[PDB]
Amino acid sequence: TKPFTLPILTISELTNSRFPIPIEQLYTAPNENNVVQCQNGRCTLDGELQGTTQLLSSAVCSYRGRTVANSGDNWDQNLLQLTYPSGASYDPTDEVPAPLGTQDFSGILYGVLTQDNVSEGTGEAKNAKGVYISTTSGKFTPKIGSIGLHSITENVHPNQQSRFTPVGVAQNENTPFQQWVLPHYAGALALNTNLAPAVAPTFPGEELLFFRSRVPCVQGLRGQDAFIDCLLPQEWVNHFYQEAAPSQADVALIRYVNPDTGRTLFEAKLHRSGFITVSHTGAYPLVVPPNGHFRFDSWVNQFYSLAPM
Amino acid sequence: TKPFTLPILTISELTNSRFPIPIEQLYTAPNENNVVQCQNGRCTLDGELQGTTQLLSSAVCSYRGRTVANSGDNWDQNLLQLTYPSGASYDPTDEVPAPLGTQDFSGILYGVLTQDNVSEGTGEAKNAKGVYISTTSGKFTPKIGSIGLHSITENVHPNQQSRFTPVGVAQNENTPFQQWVLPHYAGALALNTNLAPAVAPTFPGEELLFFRSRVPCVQGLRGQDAFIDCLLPQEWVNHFYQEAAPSQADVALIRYVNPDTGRTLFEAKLHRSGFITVSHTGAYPLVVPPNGHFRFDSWVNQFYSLAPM
Ligand SMILES: CC(=O)N[C@@H]1[C@@H](O[C@@H]2O[C@H](CO)[C@H](O)[C@H](O)[C@H]2O)[C@H](O)[C@@H](CO)O[C@H]1O
Ligand SMILES: CC(=O)N[C@@H]1[C@@H](O[C@@H]2O[C@H](CO)[C@H](O)[C@H](O)[C@H]2O)[C@H](O)[C@@H](CO)O[C@H]1O
Repeated sequence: TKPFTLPILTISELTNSRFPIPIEQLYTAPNENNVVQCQNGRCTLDGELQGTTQLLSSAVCSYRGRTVANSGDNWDQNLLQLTYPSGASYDPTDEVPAPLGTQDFSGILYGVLTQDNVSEGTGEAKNAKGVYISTTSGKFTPKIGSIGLHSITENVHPNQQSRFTPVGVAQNENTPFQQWVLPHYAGALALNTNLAPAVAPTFPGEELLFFRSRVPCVQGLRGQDAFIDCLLPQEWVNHFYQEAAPSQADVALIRYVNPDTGRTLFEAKLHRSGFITVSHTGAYPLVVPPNGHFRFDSWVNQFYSLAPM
Repeated sequence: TKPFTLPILTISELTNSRFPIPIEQLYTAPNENNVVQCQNGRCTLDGELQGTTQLLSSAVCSYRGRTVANSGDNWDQNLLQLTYPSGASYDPTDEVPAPLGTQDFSGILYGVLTQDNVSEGTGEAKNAKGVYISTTSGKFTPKIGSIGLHSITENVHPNQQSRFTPVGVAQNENTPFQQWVLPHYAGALALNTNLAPAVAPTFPGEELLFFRSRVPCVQGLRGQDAFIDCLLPQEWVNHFYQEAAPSQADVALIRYVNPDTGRTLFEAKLHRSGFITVSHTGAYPLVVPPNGHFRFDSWVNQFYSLAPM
């Protein structure tokens, strides 16, 4: 029986699985009114990807395809007809919520669209177009292979093979950034399907543990932080995918250890469906040294009583 | 002895180690007049990182730090005083060519700077600043902790903590994109230090094998492709770092296999210093199916004669 293991990576060596930026801290908080059902960064401990999860951070919130002129519309001057990583048209009949890597938060995603290369004399960054991809637009239908592009800088050309590089999120007067409200992958008034399940603590006194990053915000949230919290960093997802070690129990007891002091700082429950719970009450950014990392201890059932963190 | 292994990943499941985009193809070519001495994606087979190589794709050609006003006189309206992943000031005395993740190509890197969040009414993408980072500028001195920022869109504010997200490259009338000319990390008229060694084929009939991507080009190279070629994908670098398996000979013989036909398509020599050679003459994008991957076969010496590819 292949042993289950975790990669040995400090917090600064981990990538957010919901946006291509490094993890900054571990963070716990109650679920109060949030449905915790993110679709990127979903993977069982025995290596089964779930939701819209794939292996490349460079594909998370990244899009590519052909631009289609959309005249008669205030917001999206063009659409993007999405293609697979190598030009193949996306099949909406796959049993997934949306193309793998699709943004799994509600609101505005900001990035740069690039298109056919232009001559040097055309101008500086003339093939770079700042665009908003808003999930509240009626044109946000990634499940059927089309999203709406709202150009901000540098008019976008139709009928050109284009790539979208994500930079951050945005919040304008009527579109709040809501990381735990899934977007309508199939368009307005349509409900989401084939979703990775929502997660929540089920043992008394426990809370979810998140890998937390601050995403750049190009509009709004003055004096505030745009947080993106994932259940698993990308490197854990990829490690479980590679190893495919069979799960021997409901929970993998993991201990957070400091390697040069040799002491365990706290412990947590890594559930077989791919998320972590800790014994704590309240919103709390975890105070841990920069060289610490989780270590797989043993297989326990879901009724294991953690030491309070 | 811990066995040496490669990760089981297809071409579309690999990331360029020199720019945060996926690998598109394998590509071999003679060195003719290029010095092949890239500094990102450099790692020995037993897990020794070299050059400017670190583990995160989100750190390659990404920068962060404090903006500094620069009036007088050239290209760069502001400088970026570089800081570590968590705000620590960069130490120029470290035995490395430049901060880890620093671009290792000559020319113009394009991306978006983000700064202190602004209110919603400030405007769309107002906290998004399109900038050129040119290595031919006298302000390109990342080895001493500072680079020059040429603003294209959205004036950059001084004295703000800022993050630069890379998007692509650019080529203007006098700054060609040269992926095999290392930039002057320490400024104009200064030579580079602490470099990972240059690589070249040393056996008759052999050429380097590259992992190739097309990087977005926001100015110039009309009708052309801005290729970035790396010696190792990021996933191999991180795998070797995790495993740290001892190298038993000068060369790891590796075979490219198709897993659903069972056939071996070609073989190659993976040298212990972390680069691949193949038996081929001429520039050639390798014609291989999308499901193929490299498999470690055996340890051989540097004089192993490969089957012609
Ligand atoms: C900031 C604001 O309130 N803008 C209003 C527009 O709202 C945008 O609508 C598009 C869809 O067309 C997206 O949903 C985007 O996220 C929204 O911010 C609205 O379309 C127009 C209607 O006249 O009014 C603007 O004020
Ligand atoms: C396109 C062009 O010819 N530009 C010239 C400027 O060259 C730039 O110089 C900066 C450093 O100052 C960078 O090296 C950049 O990559 C260059 O393109 C040059 O500075 C000015 C002199 O006035 O002339 C421009 O024509």
